[PDB]
Amino acid sequence: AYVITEPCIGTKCASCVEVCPVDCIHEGEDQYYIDPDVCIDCGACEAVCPVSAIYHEDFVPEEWKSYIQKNRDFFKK
Ligand code: SF4
Ligand code: SF4
Repeated sequence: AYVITEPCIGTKCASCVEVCPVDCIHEGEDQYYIDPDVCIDCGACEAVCPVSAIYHEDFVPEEWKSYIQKNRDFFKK
């Protein structure tokens, strides 16, 4: 499962939408948030993101693992 981080935050980007097999990218407001728990781990959204920042949750540095929790949380409750 891959998740967004910091470099994605470019005021309502929307490239990662529609292409995802199960469209598990969501607006909080600022960006499109991937649900790691719905993401079936696939080489689309990251390749589409013109920054290369949608990394595996474990790959995302601890500082930014906060986002993995947020991305989890958003849709869990
Ligand atoms: S394409 Fe990248 S920058 Fe844009 S919303 Fe998605 S993850 Fe963030
Ligand atoms: S990695 Fe694939 S399944 Fe996962 S959020 Fe991205 S496009 Fe959707």
